[PDB]
Amino acid sequence: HHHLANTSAHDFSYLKFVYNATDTSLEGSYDYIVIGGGTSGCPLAATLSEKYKVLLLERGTIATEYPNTLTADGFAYNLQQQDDGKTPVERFVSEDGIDNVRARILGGTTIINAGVYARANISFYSQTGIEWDLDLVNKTYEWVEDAIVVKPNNQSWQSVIGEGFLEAGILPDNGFSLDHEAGTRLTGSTFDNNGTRHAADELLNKGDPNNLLVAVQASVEKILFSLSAIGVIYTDSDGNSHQAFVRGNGEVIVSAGTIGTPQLLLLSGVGPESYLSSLNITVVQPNPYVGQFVYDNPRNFINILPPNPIEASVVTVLGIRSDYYQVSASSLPFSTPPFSLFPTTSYPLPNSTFAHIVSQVPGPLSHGSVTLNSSSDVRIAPNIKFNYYSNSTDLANCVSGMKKLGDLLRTKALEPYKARDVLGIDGFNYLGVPLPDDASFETFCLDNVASYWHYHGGSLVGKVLDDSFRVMGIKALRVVDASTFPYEPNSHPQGFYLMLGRYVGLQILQERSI
Ligand SMILES: Cc1cc2nc3c(=O)[nH]c(=O)nc-3n(C[C@H](O)[C@H](O)[C@H](O)COP(=O)(O)OP(=O)(O)OC[C@H]3O[C@@H](n4cnc5c(N)ncnc54)[C@H](O)[C@@H]3O)c2cc1C
Ligand SMILES: *[C@@H]1O[C@H](CO)[C@@H](O)[C@H](O)[C@H]1NC(C)=O
Ligand SMILES: *[C@@H]1O[C@H](CO)[C@@H](O)[C@H](O)[C@H]1NC(C)=O
Ligand SMILES: *[C@@H]1O[C@H](CO)[C@@H](O)[C@H](O)[C@H]1NC(C)=O
Ligand SMILES: *[C@@H]1O[C@H](CO)[C@@H](O)[C@H](O)[C@H]1NC(C)=O
Ligand SMILES: *[C@@H]1O[C@H](CO)[C@@H](O)[C@H](O)[C@H]1NC(C)=O
Ligand SMILES: *[C@@H]1O[C@H](CO)[C@@H](O)[C@H](O)[C@H]1NC(C)=O
Ligand SMILES: C[C@H]1OCc2cc(C=O)ccc2O1
Repeated sequence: HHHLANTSAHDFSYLKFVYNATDTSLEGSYDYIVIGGGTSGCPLAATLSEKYKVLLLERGTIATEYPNTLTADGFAYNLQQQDDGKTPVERFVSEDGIDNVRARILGGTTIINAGVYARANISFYSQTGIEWDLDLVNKTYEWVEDAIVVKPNNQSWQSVIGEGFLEAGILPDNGFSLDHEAGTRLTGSTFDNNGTRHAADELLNKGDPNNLLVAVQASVEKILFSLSAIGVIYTDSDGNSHQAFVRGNGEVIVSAGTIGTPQLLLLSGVGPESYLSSLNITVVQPNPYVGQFVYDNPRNFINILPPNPIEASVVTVLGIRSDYYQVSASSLPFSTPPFSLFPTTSYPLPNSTFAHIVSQVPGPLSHGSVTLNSSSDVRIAPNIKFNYYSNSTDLANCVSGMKKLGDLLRTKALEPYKARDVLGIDGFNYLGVPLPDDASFETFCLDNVASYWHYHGGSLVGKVLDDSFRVMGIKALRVVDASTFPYEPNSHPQGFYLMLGRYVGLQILQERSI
């Protein structure tokens, strides 16, 4: 861990090659166009820019416009803030009725997220069947980690929860480790030890400033085709249209996220033939899987209200089993809810410091889809449905996770945070529904599910893409973001998708060097 980032201010040096999409002089030909300045898209664009002329198009603005994105303390503020169409948090509600958010900002979800950093479970690579260059994967993790990842300092709540996971039998003790492994560990964070957020936008500082151009408030509406992708149409904040193209052996990559990538493919006539024909969208490339296999790992939780104040913390201490991944954060109270922290706006608000104690279902096996709400306007959010707990294996895994949270609440570690010194976990004061017979745990899992925010899928490798992230049947078109896999790489996937953007950039540059 010689290589990890130090405490430092958020590096906005890259703003020297960031322009308003209102600038028509950005229109023209590039070697690469990357759609979406987010978790995968920023490192992808930085990496291609080492050798080639790159245009990165981001629909949001720069994070300096929203300073509460740049500190650990600001996390809740960005979710509390009303969505006016400009804000870094975009609010949505799945058709399941569960409140959710996605990013709208240069840096993508790494600018608004909970900062937890992990590398992929090392069994993930073989599970995919992709011929990964594993040495290069690890060099690329170090490239990300040297820029924006730290070893967290001690936080009293994270240390309580770590002792509790160990006492609850989530073994072994892995100490400090970036790796997704069974047991309890301190992992990395993209918040530094002064609370400064570091993010994917900082990876643009690794780009060649003579080769990389970024347009912000660039809403990419259509991929243009020859069958080859040739370019994009994008609109600016004033509503005017702009075109950009790729040249020679160049490519368009879609990095618009689980929601934005399938949406743009569909709008561009890449998607299921009967569905697109039903909307009178001319089919450029029939593929029955665009917007299919869309996943949201369940979050289930209790909230305890200790009788004495607890210090607020960012999540750094993870409890990992194959069937559930658990963490806890401690928070100040609030009178405005952070949107999607609880599954609906109609949720009791805490009046005192509280601990959010959570469990994540792996996979999940339940899936849904993304469909268009507008056949024309990319600023109109698509419909999304996850079908939480439609697969009974997911419900069984939540039962196991909820019993383990019961074990955690029974530990000597957590005993001092009880309101009453009674033998039972009814000694805790709860915000919302306390833990409750498999049927009671089943009801609790179904009724109180929230989003883990780790949604993925909709443009899967093996369905829409080949093992090189190419859209099947289309030249010069790739997708690189969380739309690409039907299972998590680990409990906290930002690390994997930061790595993936640069990795695929390197694979593109290698493919082309021959
Ligand atoms: C609140 C929250 C907390 C999280 N906490 C953690 C955590 O602590 N650790 C962790 O590992 N994971 C966390 N995650 C998940 C993780 O951050 C995401 O899964 C990951 O960042 C997704 O990366 P992506 O590149 O697929 O998407 P994004 O990073 O969202 O990138 C997509 C980008 O495309 C842009 N865009 C979309 N459509 C268009 C268009 N048509 N034209 C132009 N631009 C477009 C978007 O504005 C966005 O910037 C969290 C998620 C959320 C929402
Ligand atoms: C782009 O320019 C317009 C005026 O033409 C302005 O309203 C908008 O804020 C600018 N956006 C950014 C990201 O600078
Ligand atoms: C990659 O690094 C991981 C730890 O994250 C290590 O377990 C593994 O052996 C490394 N693999 C290779 C190919 O070096
Ligand atoms: C598609 O267009 C045809 C006209 O060619 C029309 O009959 C039909 O209603 C249209 N469907 C939609 C959904 O626009
Ligand atoms: C590691 O990933 C594999 C999937 O290939 C999965 O079977 C296993 O449950 C994971 N291990 C942990 C501890 O999450
Ligand atoms: C579009 O979204 C609205 C508002 O959420 C929804 O209720 C409506 O049914 C959707 N329309 C289509 C065509 O999906
Ligand atoms: C759950 O998913 C698994 C594997 O994807 C599959 O075996 C089974 O068909 C699914 N069960 C349900 C209820 O859909
Ligand atoms: C487990 C974790 O999930 C996120 C989270 C956010 C807040 C707001 O600060 C507070 C607590 C919290 O707990």
